Amino acid sequence: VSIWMHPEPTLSRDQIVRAAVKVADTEGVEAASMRRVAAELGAGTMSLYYYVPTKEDLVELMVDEVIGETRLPDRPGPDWRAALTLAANEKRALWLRHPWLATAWRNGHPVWGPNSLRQQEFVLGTLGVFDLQVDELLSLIGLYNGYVESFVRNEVGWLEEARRTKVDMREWMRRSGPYAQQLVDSGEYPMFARVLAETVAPHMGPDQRFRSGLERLLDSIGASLD
Amino acid sequence: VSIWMHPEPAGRRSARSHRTLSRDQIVRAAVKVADTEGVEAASMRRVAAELGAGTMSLYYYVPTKEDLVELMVDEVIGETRLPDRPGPDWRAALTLAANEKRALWLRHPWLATAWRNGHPVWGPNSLRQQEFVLGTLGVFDLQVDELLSLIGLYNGYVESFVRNEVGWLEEARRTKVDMREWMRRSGPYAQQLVDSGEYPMFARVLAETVAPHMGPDQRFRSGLERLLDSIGASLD
DNA sequence: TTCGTACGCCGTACGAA
DNA sequence: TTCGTACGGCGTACGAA
Repeated sequence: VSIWMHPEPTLSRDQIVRAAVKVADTEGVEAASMRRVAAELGAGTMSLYYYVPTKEDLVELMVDEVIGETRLPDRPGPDWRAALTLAANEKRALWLRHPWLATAWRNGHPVWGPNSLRQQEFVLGTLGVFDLQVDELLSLIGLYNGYVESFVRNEVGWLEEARRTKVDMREWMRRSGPYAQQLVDSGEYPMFARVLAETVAPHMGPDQRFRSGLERLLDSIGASLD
Repeated sequence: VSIWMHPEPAGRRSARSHRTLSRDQIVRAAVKVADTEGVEAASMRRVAAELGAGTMSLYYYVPTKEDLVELMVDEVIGETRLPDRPGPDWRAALTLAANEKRALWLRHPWLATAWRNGHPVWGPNSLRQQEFVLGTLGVFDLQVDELLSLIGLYNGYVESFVRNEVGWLEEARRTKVDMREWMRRSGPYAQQLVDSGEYPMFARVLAETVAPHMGPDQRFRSGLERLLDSIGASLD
């Protein structure tokens, strides 16, 4: 079924994945097509298929590969708050570095490659110490993973949009001002209007915001532990 | 520009029969193909074929496919069955909103793929839906930026949970291999991973990952319940 | 193992009915 | 307003060296 059960038989899987990552970073996941990645290696297009069954598969391999960039200690430590914060910050760093992770990862089956499993051991590890049911642990970590991914999924959404359309967030908001006005005036959308200033140009910036929400989230996990 | 600033062309002035092809009609057909055979099928040719129209005839009403999908997104959000005012029971209000969104997403799995997550969708249906959600916590005396944070935490939980639920669904469509089946075929490899000894936590959590104790509905609710509890704490 | 050729998809530019 | 034709992409099946 999966690619971690389907091992490969210069040109190698490891070399194709690392090239696909390089194209994806440099020119966006849409550029990392079989021909372009093969061109990058000097290979024939279909030569890649000897090492990688399908493109869906190549992307899963791409996903695990980049996760391996994570700089994480072996043991999480006793400061679960600090541990989860670090894991969170490294993931955000990663995603910003590889914006295509939000698009590429189709979200069905979990990725059980080595790098993902290492990363997940660390996260699941932080709360393993405490006396909680398996299903409570998964819930609490789901809430954690949720906050981080969602926040970062938006951050990276704008980034990728900016690449494709050469129109960044300040610029998009600027050009929507007129229509926003119409919406505000319509009177049919009070809340939208109350919240527009902060939506267009936020008081505090992404780093500050990511931290606050994380801080709150961890606080609630703490409450759940008691 | 965006699409909510780019209306379909005015028809020529005439007392005689209208002529079928319109933006509203193209969107509704794209949604139907997307639901029936998955977003990948709802291509310009397939949607035109559905209407009996020529492929490029659609482009008179819709600038780009990226645009058609935004229109698709707002269209389906309009299916939300929601009261006008949210009510005083913010917990009840948010629960309902959450359940309806999940219901929606399960009904239109392509929402996870379609919605690219950059700029917000400022179509009518999205704005109505957002008014209701933002509304629930408007009553309380909180800074704009606190309100957005608290609602972001909410939207986070719901989307992430549902994004996985729907991930499996779509995968099952494409590969004809559902979740039970995938887990079943991964058993061997999970064994190897468990035995390796290099992944204790993975092993501790495998039974529940393969075949969960409680099911999606029960699980979605628990997490939501917890999430709301923390928002409650934040209000105090 | 390597890879050239080919098929059937896609979004959409162009220009005439 | 409609849309046929065409261009340059895509993933990948097939079959030959």
